[PDB]
Amino acid sequence: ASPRANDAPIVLLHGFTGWGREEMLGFKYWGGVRGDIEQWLNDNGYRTYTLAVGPLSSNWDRACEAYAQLVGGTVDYGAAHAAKHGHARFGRTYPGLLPELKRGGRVHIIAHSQGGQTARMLVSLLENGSQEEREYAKEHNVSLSPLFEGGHRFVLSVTTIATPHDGTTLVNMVDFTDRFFDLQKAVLEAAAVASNAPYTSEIYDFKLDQWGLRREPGESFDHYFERLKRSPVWTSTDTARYDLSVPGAETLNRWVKASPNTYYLSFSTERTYRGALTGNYYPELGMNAFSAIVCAPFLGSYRNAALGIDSHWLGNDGIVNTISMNGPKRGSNDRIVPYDGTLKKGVWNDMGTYNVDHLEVIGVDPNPSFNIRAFYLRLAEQLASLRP
Ligand SMILES: [Ca+2]
Ligand SMILES: [Zn+2]
Repeated sequence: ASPRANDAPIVLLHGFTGWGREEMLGFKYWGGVRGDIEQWLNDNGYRTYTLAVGPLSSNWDRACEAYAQLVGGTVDYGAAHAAKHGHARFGRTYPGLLPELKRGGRVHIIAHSQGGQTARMLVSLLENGSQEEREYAKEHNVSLSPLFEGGHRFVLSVTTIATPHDGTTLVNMVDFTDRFFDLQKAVLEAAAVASNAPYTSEIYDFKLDQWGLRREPGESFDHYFERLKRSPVWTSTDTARYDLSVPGAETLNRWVKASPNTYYLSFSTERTYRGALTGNYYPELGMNAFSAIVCAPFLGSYRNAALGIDSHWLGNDGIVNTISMNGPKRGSNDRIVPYDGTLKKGVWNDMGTYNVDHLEVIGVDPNPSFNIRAFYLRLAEQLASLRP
């Protein structure tokens, strides 16, 4: 007897990896080899859509891209921001998935991994806009996107799954630059295997129009990734790379605060066991191969006393430190409350820690012990019970 109190639609938002439903030959980021999560939700009475923003781009850019995809229009990164980092101010044009948001409509956002930071930033911007963009618009007499005006609050809830709210120490790996792109390649091969196709036939658009970056005809991904490593999308502070780091996440937390008008839910993940003598953390059986061999070992043993990255930071889901996921803590004043049966707004409702890794939670990597269908159907039911 679920007391559904709202019929607000749901939009899915990926992390530093992710593509649209028309990409990767149909292999879904949200569902992977387990199925199509969006389809399951729609079939069960929950109108759901999928967003696709720049995977390697800054959370700010993604938020601007997300805004346009929701209400329609040309992406506007902000005159001040664009002049500050040296990339185009305008991007792609979208028809808009939910134009009714500009007229009283509300929406639920479910985000995975880095997508959780993006969702939080979208809310902050919608509610307060941006002074820097406002003040700059005056001085130079240029148009201003409504996103930076503030005063728009059509987001009802934000749910984050395995989000590095306080960053991830993976960024500190000595060869992180090459390892990060090997991860991108690992996902391409996983999709390619699932579809019985050569990974060279995959379609994966990184949406780097603002930087003038695009894979050239005939150019392989391997060659494209090499160009990316030396580009602003990897060497500037306006990148996912920077926002993923512990200090970048903290900088993010200083201004991106929880709105008192929206419900925040967070899900933590873990797939490692503790070593009795060493005290370090190791990958459990079943963790996707790339993480188990390349990432988890480092995540489960890297410490940094100067920054308080201690033994409580070693548990992880193969990509992000478990302690970073339940809510913003570093440089933040947001309140985190353990789920006690009732969801509260303006605070982070810690929904618990689940025994699944970073990719198993979205279905890209198998795990028969994880009833992924029930997990998401139960989440949708909870979001549908929230009163506006
Ligand atoms: Ca697995
Ligand atoms: Zn930017």
